[PDB]
Amino acid sequence: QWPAPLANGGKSWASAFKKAKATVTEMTVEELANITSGVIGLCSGVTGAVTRLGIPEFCLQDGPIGPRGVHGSSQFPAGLTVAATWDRTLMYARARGMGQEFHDQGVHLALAPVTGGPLGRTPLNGRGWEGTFADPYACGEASYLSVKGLTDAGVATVSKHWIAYEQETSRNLYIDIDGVSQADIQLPISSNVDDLTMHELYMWSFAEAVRAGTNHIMCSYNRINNTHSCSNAKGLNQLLKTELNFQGGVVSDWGGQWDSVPAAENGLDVAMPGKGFLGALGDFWGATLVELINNGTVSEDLVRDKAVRILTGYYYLGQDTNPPPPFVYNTIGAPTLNATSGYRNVRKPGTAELIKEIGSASVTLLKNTGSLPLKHPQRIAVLGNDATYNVLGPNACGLANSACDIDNLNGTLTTGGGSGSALSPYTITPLEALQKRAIEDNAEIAAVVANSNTTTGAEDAIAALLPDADVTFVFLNRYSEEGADAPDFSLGGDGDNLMDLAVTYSSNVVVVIHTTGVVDIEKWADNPNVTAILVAYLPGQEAGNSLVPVLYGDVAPSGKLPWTWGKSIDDYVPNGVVYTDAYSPQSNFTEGVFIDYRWFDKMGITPRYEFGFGLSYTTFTYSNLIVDHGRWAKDYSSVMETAEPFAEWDGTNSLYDVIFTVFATITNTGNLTGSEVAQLYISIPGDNQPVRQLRGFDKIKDLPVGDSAVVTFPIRRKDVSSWSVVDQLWYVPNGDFLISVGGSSRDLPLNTTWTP
Amino acid sequence: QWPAPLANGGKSWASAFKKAKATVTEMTVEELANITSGVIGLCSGVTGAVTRLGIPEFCLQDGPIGPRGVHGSSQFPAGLTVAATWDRTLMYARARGMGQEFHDQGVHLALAPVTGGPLGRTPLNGRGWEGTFADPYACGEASYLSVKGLTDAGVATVSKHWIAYEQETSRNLYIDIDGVSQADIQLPISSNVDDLTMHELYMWSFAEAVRAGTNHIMCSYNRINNTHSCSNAKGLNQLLKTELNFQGGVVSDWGGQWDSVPAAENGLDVAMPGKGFLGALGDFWGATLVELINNGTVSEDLVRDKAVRILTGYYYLGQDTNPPPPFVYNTIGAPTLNATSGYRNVRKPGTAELIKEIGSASVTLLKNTGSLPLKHPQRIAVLGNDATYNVLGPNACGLANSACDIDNLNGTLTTGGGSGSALSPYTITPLEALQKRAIEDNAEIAAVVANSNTTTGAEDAIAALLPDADVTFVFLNRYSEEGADAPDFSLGGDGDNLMDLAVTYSSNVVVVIHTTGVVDIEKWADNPNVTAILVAYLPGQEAGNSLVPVLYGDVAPSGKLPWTWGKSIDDYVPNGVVYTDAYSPQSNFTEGVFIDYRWFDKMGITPRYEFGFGLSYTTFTYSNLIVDHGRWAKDYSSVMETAEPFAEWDGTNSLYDVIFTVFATITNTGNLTGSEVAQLYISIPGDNQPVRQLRGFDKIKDLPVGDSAVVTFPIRRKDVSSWSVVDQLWYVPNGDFLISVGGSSRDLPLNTTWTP
Ligand SMILES: CC(=O)O[C@@]12CO[C@@H]1C[C@H](O)[C@@]1(C)C(=O)[C@H](O)C3=C(C)[C@@H](OC(=O)[C@H](O)[C@@H](NC(=O)c4ccccc4)c4ccccc4)C[C@@](O)([C@@H](OC(=O)c4ccccc4)[C@H]21)C3(C)C
Ligand SMILES: CC(=O)O[C@@]12CO[C@@H]1C[C@H](O)[C@@]1(C)C(=O)[C@H](O)C3=C(C)[C@@H](OC(=O)[C@H](O)[C@@H](NC(=O)c4ccccc4)c4ccccc4)C[C@@](O)([C@@H](OC(=O)c4ccccc4)[C@H]21)C3(C)C
Ligand SMILES: *[C@@H]1O[C@H](CO)[C@@H](O[C@@H]2O[C@H](CO)[C@@H](O)[C@H](O)[C@H]2NC(C)=O)[C@H](O)[C@H]1NC(C)=O
Ligand SMILES: *[C@@H]1O[C@H](CO)[C@@H](O[C@@H]2O[C@H](CO)[C@@H](O)[C@H](O)[C@H]2NC(C)=O)[C@H](O)[C@H]1NC(C)=O
Ligand SMILES: *[C@@H]1O[C@H](CO)[C@@H](O[C@@H]2O[C@H](CO)[C@@H](O)[C@H](O)[C@H]2NC(C)=O)[C@H](O)[C@H]1NC(C)=O
Ligand SMILES: *[C@@H]1O[C@H](CO)[C@@H](O[C@@H]2O[C@H](CO)[C@@H](O)[C@H](O)[C@H]2NC(C)=O)[C@H](O)[C@H]1NC(C)=O
Ligand SMILES: *[C@@H]1O[C@H](CO)[C@@H](O[C@@H]2O[C@H](CO)[C@@H](O)[C@H](O)[C@H]2NC(C)=O)[C@H](O)[C@H]1NC(C)=O
Ligand SMILES: *[C@@H]1O[C@H](CO)[C@@H](O[C@@H]2O[C@H](CO)[C@@H](O)[C@H](O)[C@H]2NC(C)=O)[C@H](O)[C@H]1NC(C)=O
Ligand SMILES: CC(=O)N[C@H]1[C@H](O[C@@H]2[C@H](O)[C@@H](O)O[C@H](CO)[C@H]2O)O[C@H](CO)[C@@H](O)[C@@H]1O
Ligand SMILES: CC(=O)N[C@H]1[C@H](O[C@@H]2[C@H](O)[C@@H](O)O[C@H](CO)[C@H]2O)O[C@H](CO)[C@@H](O)[C@@H]1O
Ligand SMILES: CC(=O)N[C@@H]1[C@@H](O)[C@H](O)[C@@H](CO)O[C@H]1O
Ligand SMILES: CC(=O)N[C@@H]1[C@@H](O)[C@H](O)[C@@H](CO)O[C@H]1O
Ligand SMILES: *[C@@H]1O[C@H](CO)[C@@H](O)[C@H](O)[C@H]1NC(C)=O
Ligand SMILES: *[C@@H]1O[C@H](CO)[C@@H](O)[C@H](O)[C@H]1NC(C)=O
Ligand SMILES: *[C@@H]1O[C@H](CO)[C@@H](O)[C@H](O)[C@H]1NC(C)=O
Ligand SMILES: *[C@@H]1O[C@H](CO)[C@@H](O)[C@H](O)[C@H]1NC(C)=O
Ligand SMILES: OC[C@H]1O[C@@H](O)[C@H](O)[C@H]1O
Ligand SMILES: OC[C@H]1O[C@@H](O)[C@H](O)[C@H]1O
Repeated sequence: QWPAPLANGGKSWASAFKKAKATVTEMTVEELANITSGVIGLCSGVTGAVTRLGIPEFCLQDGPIGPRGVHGSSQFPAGLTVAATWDRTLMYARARGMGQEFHDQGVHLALAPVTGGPLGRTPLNGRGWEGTFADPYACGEASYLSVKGLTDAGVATVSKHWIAYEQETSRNLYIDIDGVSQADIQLPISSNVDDLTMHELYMWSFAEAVRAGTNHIMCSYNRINNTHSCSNAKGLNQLLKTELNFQGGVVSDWGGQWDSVPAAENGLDVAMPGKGFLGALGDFWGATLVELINNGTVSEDLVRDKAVRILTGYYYLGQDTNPPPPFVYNTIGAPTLNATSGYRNVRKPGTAELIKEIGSASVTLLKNTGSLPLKHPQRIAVLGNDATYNVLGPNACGLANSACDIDNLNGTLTTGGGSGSALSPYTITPLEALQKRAIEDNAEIAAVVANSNTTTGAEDAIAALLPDADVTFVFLNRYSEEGADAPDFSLGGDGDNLMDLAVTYSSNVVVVIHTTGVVDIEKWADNPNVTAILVAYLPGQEAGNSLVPVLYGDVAPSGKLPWTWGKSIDDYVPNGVVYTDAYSPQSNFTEGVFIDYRWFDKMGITPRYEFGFGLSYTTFTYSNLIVDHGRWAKDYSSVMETAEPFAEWDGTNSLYDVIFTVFATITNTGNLTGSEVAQLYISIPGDNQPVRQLRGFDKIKDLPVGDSAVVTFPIRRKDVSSWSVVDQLWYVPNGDFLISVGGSSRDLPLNTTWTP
Repeated sequence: QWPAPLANGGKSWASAFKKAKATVTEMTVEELANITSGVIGLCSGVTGAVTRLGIPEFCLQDGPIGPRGVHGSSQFPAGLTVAATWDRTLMYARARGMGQEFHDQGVHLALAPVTGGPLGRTPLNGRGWEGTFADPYACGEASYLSVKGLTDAGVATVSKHWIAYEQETSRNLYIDIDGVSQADIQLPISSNVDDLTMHELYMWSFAEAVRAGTNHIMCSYNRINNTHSCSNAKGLNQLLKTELNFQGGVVSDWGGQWDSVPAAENGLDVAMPGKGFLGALGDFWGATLVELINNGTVSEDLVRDKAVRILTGYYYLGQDTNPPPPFVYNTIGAPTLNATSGYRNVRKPGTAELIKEIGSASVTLLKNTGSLPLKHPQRIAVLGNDATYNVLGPNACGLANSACDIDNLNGTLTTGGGSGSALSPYTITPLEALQKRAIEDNAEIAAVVANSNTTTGAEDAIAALLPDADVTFVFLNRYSEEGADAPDFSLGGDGDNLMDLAVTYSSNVVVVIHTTGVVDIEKWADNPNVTAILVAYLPGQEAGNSLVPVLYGDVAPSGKLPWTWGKSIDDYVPNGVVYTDAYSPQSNFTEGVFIDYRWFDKMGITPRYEFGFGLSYTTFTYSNLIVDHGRWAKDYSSVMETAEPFAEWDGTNSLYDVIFTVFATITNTGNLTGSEVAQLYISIPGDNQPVRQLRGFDKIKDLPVGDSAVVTFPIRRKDVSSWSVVDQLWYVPNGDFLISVGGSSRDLPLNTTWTP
């Protein structure tokens, strides 16, 4: 039903396309199959060279916190962490700093960012932390800035994972290793997604990634409507390549490809990893593709378009004129690849400070009963291994932060597990930073950082230490990892046990959570002995020194939640992860657009902490909502353009034109300076529409006591539109639109109406 | 044979004595027995009050690194550590800083310093680390300065332990607890010590303590010639109170007293702890003493002299006019004493910097093959739990640093175990300090700090980490404790195992030893993969930041060994610790004056590292020895004077007159600034005399490249004398005296002769 549309180079890539087409028109069939399937090298993926035309191998490298598996680089905080800052400037700079290091390590294509897959359908998603917000609009924006950041350095982006990749359980990558094949055990989970939900929820952040100029897109492990994402014609040829007008390459996830011909015809451009990882994850193209073209079952022209889309990026970013230096690190690992590593340091001055600032900007205050900010306590207790180093070393858990023992004391959770992680040159531990500050105050400080259930004496130590303390810091964590979902919301390690002891022996307990996602603090959150609670997410290498200034009052906490914190897992969307032995496992997205806070608001469920909630050390009063109908503007900035049909289209016009801008005022109404993240939600009228939909945020910085600032919200056409499944286009529905503004999805003291 | 001589107040205490005598002449018998036996309180010992005469309870408090069992204080480095600096200025300042804190915590009498018991007869002595050098002269000097330091603050000193207390094994303190009495199992080890050895070896450092004005002296647990030290008339009434003319009090060690009448007549003044510690350690005086006086078996006058000697100190230090504040801490511990603690911070600005400076001045370089000082390594590995915190907290091992489990990862060994330890407000770990410095150099750094034998993965982690490192730091330790000797010289914990792995996977291994004494590094010391070796002893709270500047070259290492480092325990004095079940265990000091280096030199044994050995980062050339016969001076300074008979005595004259001064020159002959510790040894002629005897040291500070300085050695009469057992006096023997000067007991390039 959907033929494969040819690349034309779209907006910004027009000249790169032309050079790309020149080069591809010279290529033989043996060379087309080379560039378009992975070969063996030091990087996660490597396209074969076209050595006669002077085109080298492309290093395709993990991952969304920066080049994975290398020394000489920095461990940036995770997508989850930057989203929690709600600060567009840090979202950009994070990505640009990642890009610099990617480039300087010799990566042509970054396997990043994660731009909407997983988006957020389960809070138990094992790799959910790799993305940003559980919300199409906010994810959309963070995705735009992350892409832009990486491309503005020399690196091509492979935005991932397209699409509806919402559980790790039964993701079932193609693998055939030691005679058992995943095709023989179980098919990948089928995400069954209606057309409205696909357009309004899952496609939104990918459109943004496409607008920002992603050079490529990774197709996911899941099947969509019982068809593999990487050979889904409706997915890749229609929705991505026609409607979103995508001009770059689809890259398979590693084992994302299940067949040769359907993938060649339904939208895949690059077979990865091909000959790498021993060919264990399927090796469907290469010489098999040459043979398919020469015997005439696969169009040679079709395959030229694949090569065209791979080279467009190469030429647009100027990788011919300004090549990256050689990649020097064995990031695959022996015995799978025996090969020696060189060494390069790419840590630039500024980067460490940026990583810190992100941490200081993200850490989210969930509860404060008066214990914070700390003045100058004299006797300080610290509990939890999370407070200090991994007992085996910061990088002991290996190339993907996932090979340490089940019970190992891993230390401060600075990134999650999997392909999304990265090595660290050190960890500034929360204990080191608390101690530095205790020393300044001539105070004492003592940590119990062992396993409190299993190490002799730990329990008695904690009993002996806590009573005399002015403050007890308890550091908790929750490791999760690619390739599995969390079974429940319960804390990692000895966390529950720590918290029972802590509140048994101290009435001034301050809780800090390093985590990949929501966790169960129900037993203690309303204990008055727990005086304060903060989530620091995954702060990367600067964990301790980003946190302590916030604790001590040097800066007010300013982060707010990028997803919903429900009291129980039962309060979320049902069937968030499906567990079957069924050969063809199915996940029917019956919830529709209603994920995260949309689920909560539609069904009248009260979270513990809502989407976009965060405490400061001061308060903010909202006033003087203004809807400026006259403050509208054309769509100029975008690197690339989509072809999303929409009803109001004429010759010169766009779905991303700003049709009005909204203003409001905040006043710092408390007794301290703070920054505030203002949020704007629109209720679009219609049948089965969410109560509220986030369509703007804006972060006021360091607003002094009693001062005021205006907060500004440009609204796009798309931002007020619905998808018509009958007409197959975006339209702006007739009706009354509620527009609300405030500190969170549930603290919105200003509202007005807008009718089109 | 030896009657108890009456106090007269000697030199400096004459006016205190008079006030003391006034007060005691008013006292009833019930009051004399009160002041003179211990009662229940918050301090290690407490004398009863004389409330009618306005005399309060005296807090007697542990210990030789500063007030034990308190919060709000600093953990000073140990006696062993300060001795290794060989710097008289730091020996003084250490003690004065301790004294300040003692005073400010409300201690009247400090159970410190350790001034010659144990001196050094075994290298396995479990509490050997509490003293200073294994050498009478050097110990003597450190003892003088330590006493002086504490008394110049408001605190009375209880110098310990008198005398020949040279093993912990069978020390057998009197205890009777739950119906088993130590009197029923085994008598204390009998130190059997000839008269020459007692005078020339064991009494020397106590004479110095007495000269410096110790207010009191603790009598030891051991027996001497099968008589309890605390009821030994020859010991306390003759040698201490007559010959050394001691004017202050003998205090029993806790369980040091075994009887009522002999102790009252043979020289004991204070029964400790009396009613404290449940009376479990003997309670021989109190009401029993009142009953002994009133029935006329103990002279009332004798007991008045006891009270006189206790009050002299009280009045001399001005504890009436300027009382210490209240002692506020329960340092005994529940259930033995149920009582609540208050809080006081006495940490003065300067103290932390002094503690650091001592560390930086003591750490001793034993081997350096070119790896030190470090330039700017980029990849740094660290091994050993000693590198980081105690996993249970710095103070988890309790009031005497000795209650943690046998296998517990205690972290950096900053002090030893027992009554000599102290709490710590923090520990600046070697890892923290190495990391700070790595960060400055844009480098990476990773530690494996778990148990390398028992924790899953640790071995693989170390294999994966070490090969790529520029440098591997391995941190080793050896805990020892009061009440036991070390069984052998072998490293604590996983140390052996660490070192096998380290040299298996790295050829640039730098070893740092935190320890209470000599340890066995024989298997690795000549491995060329071990590029450098340093012993940091017990640095107290500032371990990491005192060490790292030395490693990185900011200051050249300047410490030298305060004892001998033999290749095997068999190379030391035989029968260093006697192990019997024999009811009356015996230790016959047949070696004589020949302990530590004297044993080694007399028998032609080559240590690995000799007494007074230490490497710098530069070299020193010695020249131009001068013996100035005309540079002599009277004995003015001493706070108190002894009555040691000596042959050359006339009316006005003294054993501590300087009879000549010796000079030499050092030149910094290498390529860096360094400090040098010059040593002077005299060979006194006679029958069975040591090859060499240390009689001077002098530390030149920060001598620039190619510059020179004179090093100066005043020699006392006593310094050239022998004890005549026939005549019972100190005499200067006729004969030829060799005088040698140089960098160590075995690197003495200058020598001359002196004849009297
Ligand atoms: C299954 C898989 O995802 O493999 C890859 C290799 O390319 C894939 C991309 C992936 O991002 C990458 C690089 C990762 O970074 C993952 O975080 C990652 C994994 C998720 C992990 O894969 C798993 O845990 C699989 O569930 C696990 N699967 C199975 O054991 C399995 C075998 C037969 C049938 C069905 C399943 C597996 C373990 C070890 C090797 C291969 C497969 C292997 C892997 O070593 C890593 O795997 C290898 O390095 C590797 C794979 C095959 C052969 C040789 C090496 C992994 C790490 C780094 C730990
Ligand atoms: C035996 C002894 O030295 O006791 C004292 C109490 O005053 C002594 C002075 C000593 O310096 C002091 C304070 C210490 O600081 C020691 O480091 C110290 C010890 C060496 C230790 O003593 C021992 O380990 C003994 O070998 C051990 N001895 C025996 O178990 C024993 C019993 C009967 C016959 C023969 C031997 C012991 C353990 C616990 C209580 C009493 C005795 C007890 C003690 O708790 C500490 O002991 C107590 O606090 C205590 C003693 C008796 C009753 C109640 C409390 C210890 C510490 C702090 C651990
Ligand atoms: C297909 O790709 C391979 C792998 O990139 C090319 O072989 C490499 O070519 C480079 C130069 O581009 C050589 O330095 C390497 O030695 C080659 N590697 C290996 C493993 O052989 C190969 O030339 C490409 N084929 C064609 C037809 O261009
Ligand atoms: C997956 O299945 C859904 C459900 O059938 C598809 O939804 C239909 O899409 C067409 C246009 O493609 C519309 O005219 C129908 O009315 C849609 N139905 C619903 C219920 O939404 C969806 O497009 C399929 N997606 C893929 C990727 O195959
Ligand atoms: C420390 O990290 C390791 C991985 O490096 C964690 O071990 C994995 O935990 C998951 C559960 O999320 C299991 O499904 C895996 O099988 C474990 N991996 C291995 C290799 O055993 C470990 O849970 C972390 N430590 C703590 C205390 O959470
Ligand atoms: C013997 O000493 C005891 C203990 O120090 C004296 O009793 C204490 O006296 C102080 C004042 O000096 C009181 O505040 C305490 O309440 C007393 N403590 C106890 C436990 O009773 C006692 O007075 C002294 N006896 C004589 C005769 O002076
Ligand atoms: C312990 O025993 C030794 C050995 O008998 C005593 O040494 C004698 O001391 C007297 C003077 O007190 C001399 O005249 C003897 O010649 C000494 N003999 C030796 C072999 O040195 C020693 O004084 C005794 N010490 C104590 C503390 O009792
Ligand atoms: C950590 O310190 C503890 C004491 O706080 C050490 O345990 C003692 O070790 C000695 C041997 O020197 C035994 O005789 C004692 O019985 C032990 N004490 C207890 C209470 O069990 C321990 O050895 C130290 N840890 C390491 C690794 O050396
Ligand atoms: C606007 C919209 O979402 N409409 C419905 C849609 O159902 C489609 C649609 O009515 C039309 O194209 O015909 C088919 C075939 O009978 C029908 O399935 O999508 C949802 C289903 O999830 C409907 O409930 C909507 O009302
Ligand atoms: C100077 C000296 O040490 N002399 C000897 C001493 O032995 C004594 C001494 O000879 C004299 O007082 O008489 C008694 C009794 O016969 C004798 O023991 O000490 C040592 C013993 O350790 C002798 O070997 C010395 O020669
Ligand atoms: C336009 C498109 O791509 N898809 C279909 C098309 O079959 C139909 O003719 C159109 C009416 O405009 O409605 C959509 O359901
Ligand atoms: C003086 C002294 O205290 N002790 C004795 C003494 O018995 C003897 O008369 C004297 C000769 O001067 O020799 C010592 O052995
Ligand atoms: C790497 O070397 C190991 C032996 O150490 C061997 O098992 C393996 O075959 C090698 N790997 C490859 C891909 O050849
Ligand atoms: C709070 O802590 C105190 C100890 O400070 C304890 O006695 C009390 O039971 C605790 N309260 C709760 C609700 O846990
Ligand atoms: C201290 O209290 C405990 C009970 O917790 C008791 O066993 C003991 O008798 C008390 N100690 C003293 C010396 O009275
Ligand atoms: C020194 O280390 C290397 C690894 O760098 C190892 O191969 C060699 O066996 C080691 N030598 C000794 C003497 O331990
Ligand atoms: O780059 C991350 C993705 O690419 C590969 O490494 C894996 O297939 C995914 O986890
Ligand atoms: O002060 C130390 C000494 O005093 C008491 O605490 C014990 O008897 C000895 O170890």
